[PDB]
Amino acid sequence: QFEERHLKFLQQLGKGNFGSVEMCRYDPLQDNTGEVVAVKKLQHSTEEHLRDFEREIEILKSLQHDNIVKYKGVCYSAGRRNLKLIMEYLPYGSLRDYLQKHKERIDHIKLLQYTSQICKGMEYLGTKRYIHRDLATRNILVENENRVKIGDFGLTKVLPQDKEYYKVKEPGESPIFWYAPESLTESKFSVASDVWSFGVVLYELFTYIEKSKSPPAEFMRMIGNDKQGQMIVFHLIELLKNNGRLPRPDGCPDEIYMIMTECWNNNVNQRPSFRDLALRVDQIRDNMA
Ligand SMILES: N#CC[C@H](C1CCCC1)n1cc(-c2ncnc3[nH]ccc23)cn1
Repeated sequence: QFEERHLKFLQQLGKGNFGSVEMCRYDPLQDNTGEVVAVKKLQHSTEEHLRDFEREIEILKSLQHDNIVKYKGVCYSAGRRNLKLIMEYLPYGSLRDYLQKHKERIDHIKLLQYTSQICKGMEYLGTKRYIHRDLATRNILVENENRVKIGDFGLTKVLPQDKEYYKVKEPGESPIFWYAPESLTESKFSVASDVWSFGVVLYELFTYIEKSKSPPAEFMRMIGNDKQGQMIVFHLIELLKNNGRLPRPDGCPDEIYMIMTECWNNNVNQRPSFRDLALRVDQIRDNMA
């Protein structure tokens, strides 16, 4: 639907490093009335990355939910080379940056509003048997002060019809400090490992993204900052096997930390569902108000 010649570059919005997202104006009438949109492209367009990007595009196109960023279309030059994904532009950036910038004015009730929206978006993914695999506040976007959306799906996979997990190992750096133990040890991804990562998201929110309190900083402190390369993963695995966990964030109530620790269960089958997480968050939020 979109022609590359009418996309005017304005700035880069994010880089995630087989791809990037740009802010552009789509101005087909060339009179500066077109709308500002978000444009995702590959940073190094190998055939493998292009096949993955096509699947990512189909996944996002199949999703319609208030808390999932909106698909708008695709753009390609040449024949079908230079594939680009066109999405709605969300003006407040990632939740990670937004939260950090406004920490003094965002209270716990608001954090739980965001939490509940994230759980509803994730439950919807689950109804389609999609596994996000990269849940983190850097992959959540803020549309306005009352609404966030899951904002990136570059690692999302569809479960096989006959299995409840998807086994995949990418080359290179993986966000290991958000990974469930079974993703670290067996490369198994499932709704339940998304629930583990959601617990880490909840942790991030209640730390208000304070620098020294990030999951990597906390876990590296727990394993020893001396550790390097491949040993980091090994020690993380052992740390999690021994029920080492991220600490309760400053100011976080016990009942919210308990949601985190229940998501961080070593037993995959005992982690809560996204519907129950949303139910519990909404009950705490009602109580607080
Ligand atoms: N979410 C998320 C992270 C994602 C980066 C991670 C991988 C490529 C870019 N990203 C998307 C954006 C963005 N910003 C503003 N409006 C948008 N709409 C669709 C994506 C998007 C900024 N960074």
